[PDB]
Amino acid sequence: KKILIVDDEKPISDIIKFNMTKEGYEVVTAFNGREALEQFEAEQPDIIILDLMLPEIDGLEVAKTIRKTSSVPILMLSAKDSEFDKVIGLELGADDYVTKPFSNRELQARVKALLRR
Ligand code: BEF
Ligand SMILES: [Mn+2]
Repeated sequence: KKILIVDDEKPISDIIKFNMTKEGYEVVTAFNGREALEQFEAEQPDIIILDLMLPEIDGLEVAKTIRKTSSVPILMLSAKDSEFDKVIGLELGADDYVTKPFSNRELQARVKALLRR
């Protein structure tokens, strides 16, 4: 399975990439919302892990535009942790929303759960 991870902070991207690689997934990375849409279109990932505070196009906008054409599972992963943030993330089309700082094991279990369903 192929995972697109979208995050502008390279240290975070690297941590998540390391963890997905350990699970046997193929990893693609994007570092802003424009790269996220371009990678989504070129790579057709099986799942997207999506940060929200991103250069160029923010993650909510990325999720909304992906949803215009695709039902690819989207797991938002953000320091934005308010009721409002989670609710609008899910309403716009995210299948799950996990906050930073996060457990690596839980992230792995949530990716598996989304892929399962
Ligand atoms: F920059 Be992410 F929304 F933590
Ligand atoms: Mn960010």
